[PDB]
Amino acid sequence: GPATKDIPDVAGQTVDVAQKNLNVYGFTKFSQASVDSPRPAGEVTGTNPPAGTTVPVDSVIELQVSKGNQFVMPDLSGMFWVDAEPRLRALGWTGMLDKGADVDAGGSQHNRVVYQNPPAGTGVNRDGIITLRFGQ
Repeated sequence: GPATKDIPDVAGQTVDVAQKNLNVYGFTKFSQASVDSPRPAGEVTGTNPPAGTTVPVDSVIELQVSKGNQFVMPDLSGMFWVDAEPRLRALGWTGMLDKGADVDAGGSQHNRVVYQNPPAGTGVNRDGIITLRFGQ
C-alpha cells in the first residue's frame, strides 16, 4: 500500500476530534503539544506541517493544542486589601494586583473590593492578573 499520505489541517475543532479526523484520512500516528493562545484549552490551532504535506503513513503528526493559559479563578470577591494579601499568597498568585480606582467609603463602611473586571468563576491568565476597584 502507499506509505505516504498528505495531512489535512485539522485546525478548528477539538484536538481529540482533530486527531480522530486525521486518523480517518490517515491511520497515522499523532501526538499533541499545548501552546499558549487565546483559544480555550482543548482547541487545536493546527499541526506543525501545513495541509498538503505528504508524510509517511507511519509517521507522527504533531497537533498544536491551544491552551487558553487561563484557569477558572476561585471566589474571593468582596474583601479588603488586608484580607486579599493572605488570600493571594494562599492561592499562590504570582501576578500583580492592579488596583484601578478606589471608591470613597471608609474603613468604617468596610473598604471592600466592590467591582473587579475579571469576576470569579471566569478564566484568568496564568498570571492571575486582575484589575479591581475597592473602598479607599
